[PDB]
Amino acid sequence: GSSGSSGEIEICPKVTQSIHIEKSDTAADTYGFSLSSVEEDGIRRLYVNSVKETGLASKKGLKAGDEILEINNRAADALNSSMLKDFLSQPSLGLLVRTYPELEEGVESGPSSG
Repeated sequence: GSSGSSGEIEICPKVTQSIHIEKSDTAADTYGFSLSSVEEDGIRRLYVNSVKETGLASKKGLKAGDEILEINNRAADALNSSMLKDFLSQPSLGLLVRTYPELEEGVESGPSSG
């Protein structure tokens, strides 16, 4: 980034992934993952606290201890408890977490098969 360390200097750096969650009904079927805020050096970041097993977040690709970079094209730091709640009260949510590459590419999970 800037005014700091240049993350990991490698020919193959980390990779981001867009995980969008969609529910059938918000009246009953409500997410089961909580979002925590961690302030460090003035930089406020978001991190998953818990994730419901029999839910969407989990099956999707979320786990207790993730790193939230952006939410629906919004800066976590910019979003506060108030906003966060609003986002959690929606049928569809779009989170942006980071991950590391690995020689596990081949077949994707889902209906699209054949």
